[PDB]
Amino acid sequence: SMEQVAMELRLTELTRLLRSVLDQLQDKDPARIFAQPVSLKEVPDYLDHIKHPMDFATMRKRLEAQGYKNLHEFEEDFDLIIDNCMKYNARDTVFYRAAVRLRDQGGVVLRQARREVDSIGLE
Ligand SMILES: Cn1c(=O)ccc2cc(N)ccc21
Repeated sequence: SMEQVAMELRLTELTRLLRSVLDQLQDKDPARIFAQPVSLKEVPDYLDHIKHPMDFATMRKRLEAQGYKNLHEFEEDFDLIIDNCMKYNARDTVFYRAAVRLRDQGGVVLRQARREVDSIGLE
């Protein structure tokens, strides 16, 4: 149907915008601490602590499969990256502090992304 196609076009547009947001957010992690999943080989107890791991590579895979239907779903995964890290690692670690900086700097990007999704009407 034409309606289905139109819906798919909107999703494709959302995916394009979220790809830009994702690139901007990942730029705020220059250490690449959050680039890849935490290695379960190197951190064998990780899943005892963290029930829903997340990282930028995993987000990018979902994004390219057009698996984010709206911005909230994308934000939920970004928040997992930060929140998981701030629980597993103590305040006096480079990991926790990287997450705080990513949260603080990412908030600016997400603030405007929300306005853009709303104004263009991508959800
Ligand atoms: C425990 N942990 C995190 O929580 C986040 C990122 C990270 C990166 C490496 N390379 C090792 C451990 C890590």
